[PDB]
Amino acid sequence: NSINDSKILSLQNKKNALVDTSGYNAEVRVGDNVQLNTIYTNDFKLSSSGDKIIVNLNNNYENSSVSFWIKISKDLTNSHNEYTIINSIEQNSGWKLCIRNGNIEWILQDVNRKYKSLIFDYSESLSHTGYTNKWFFVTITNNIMGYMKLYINGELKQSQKIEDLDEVKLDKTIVFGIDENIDENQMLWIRDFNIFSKELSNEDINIVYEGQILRNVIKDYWGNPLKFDTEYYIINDNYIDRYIAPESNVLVLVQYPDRSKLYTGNPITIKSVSDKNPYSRILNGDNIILHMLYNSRKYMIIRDTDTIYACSQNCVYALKLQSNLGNYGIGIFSIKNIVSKNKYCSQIFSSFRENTMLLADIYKPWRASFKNAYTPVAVTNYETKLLSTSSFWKFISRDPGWVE
Repeated sequence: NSINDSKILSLQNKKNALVDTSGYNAEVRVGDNVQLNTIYTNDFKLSSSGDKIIVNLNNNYENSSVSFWIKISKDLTNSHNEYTIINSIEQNSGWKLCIRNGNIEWILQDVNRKYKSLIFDYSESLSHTGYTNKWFFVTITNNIMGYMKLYINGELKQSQKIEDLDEVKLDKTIVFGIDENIDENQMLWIRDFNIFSKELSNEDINIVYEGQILRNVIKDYWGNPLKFDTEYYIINDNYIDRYIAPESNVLVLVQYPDRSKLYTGNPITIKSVSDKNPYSRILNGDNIILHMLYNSRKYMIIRDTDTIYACSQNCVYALKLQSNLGNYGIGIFSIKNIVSKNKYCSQIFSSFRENTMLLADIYKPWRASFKNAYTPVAVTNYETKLLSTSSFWKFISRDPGWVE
């Protein structure tokens, strides 16, 4: 509403050139070697050295803010060096965003090279519980009272008044890129860069966050849109260092022979029931099928027709592989992102003979023995466990951002 009314710059991909649609006609020159629109429509990649995008605006303590998504690759966020990725200081005054040792910080320097800044530790020390190589929304607001805030995914992460600091004068130009000499491994993505001529409020910022994330598109581990025909290592949120493996005619979550990694286990490709374009986006409420690659052949993951016990009232079925591919209802699932400002994961559902949900825990998936196992199962009355993390599933895809 009155949010879009204040956009003075808005980098979006139209034909096949990144341009300004704010309506203020800013000059946007993109380096021929820059990959635009590969993950999300209005994203671009800061890859090679001296690879940049130049923005020349038009003439036009104050009210205004900036937003944009950013995704930094493990190696680049691993480095010790400070990388000024977004520069807007022509002489010695202005603003510029930069990243240095797993942190992202917003700097504001006056005409006498003095500054002020808000910083954020997007990497919980590279903990799988952090944002390394994961799309996270940023937002910087500045108002007249001198207060300037830094929000992440719509949450205030830092307040601060522009105190000890002389005069600052913005610059008609803005440069994206890492002029320093980098390597492949060192890469980051940015999408939906926007600038408002007004201090956005917490309540406004979340709205922008809610329409840019794309609720109906299922996301993979990195926050990228999930895709059909793409290989993914599926992990349940409670057992991050376990993988889905067949075992004895019954899928179970097995201990990772080496945690230090991430890409371990039996890769699972997702197929479309209503069959459509090969690597197209998987949407909320879409019928899918799950093929697993194990023993030089593909298998269709299905719901065990017999409960885990010797039913139509609170039953737990195991998961089996099915030699015969094809559109078999018993193998039809659904995935719906979970609303979580901190992690990208989904809930899988099945409605074959009854409405089941997938979650993982300790069971005795076998009738033969008193054998224990951490296995994935389908319940029938998930109204209860609809909020348990044992129902959250993450999809790890080989990502250029995370190399090992």
